[PDB]
Amino acid sequence: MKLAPYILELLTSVNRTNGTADLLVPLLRELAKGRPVSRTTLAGILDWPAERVAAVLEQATSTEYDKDGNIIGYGLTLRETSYVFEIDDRRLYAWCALSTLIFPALIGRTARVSSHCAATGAPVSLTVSPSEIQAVEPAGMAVSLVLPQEAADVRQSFCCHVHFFASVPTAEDWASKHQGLEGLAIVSVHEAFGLGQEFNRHLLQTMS
Ligand SMILES: [Br-]
Ligand SMILES: [Hg+2]
Repeated sequence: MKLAPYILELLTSVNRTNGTADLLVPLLRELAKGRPVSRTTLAGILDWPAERVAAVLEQATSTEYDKDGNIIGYGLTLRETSYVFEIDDRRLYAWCALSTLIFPALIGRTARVSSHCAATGAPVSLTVSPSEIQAVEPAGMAVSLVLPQEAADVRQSFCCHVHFFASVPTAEDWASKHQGLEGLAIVSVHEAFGLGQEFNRHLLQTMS
């Protein structure tokens, strides 16, 4: 299907203020270590004043902090979700199915992704590298997409509707009882991965 509207509105949704892209990649790479990330650590990696780091994050209202005020969630998260995202020996989580397909390229590492079909509960799993997916089980795994809304919190307007499914027929059946959800579409996990690659290329082309 035509994916330009999805790529466009997702880019808009994340690139609200400049610096977001520049801060995103290091933050994701730090979070992938499996520990909360401090604003000073980001400041040092970025060589920014910590005043700028918090400024960028304040715009990302979805951002999760822990009891110490450190960052534990931004696309990847240490707080449990339906999407398990493992790098090396660390178990992390992701906010949505598309996130699991996008972040391995941004962090430069291969992830073991697992979840459950949103319509049937069947376990699903696959290995996501920066360039390809492997061990897609079951092999006909699908993904739901919706059109991101620009001003809305991305996690509540997009992430919460973007799931894995056992198969495309299963997802479509599920989709038929989810009307009035703008842009709702079912794609193969392969097509969703390609969407993620297009998104990443556009996002990275906007860094310093
Ligand atoms: Br289009
Ligand atoms: Hg997402």
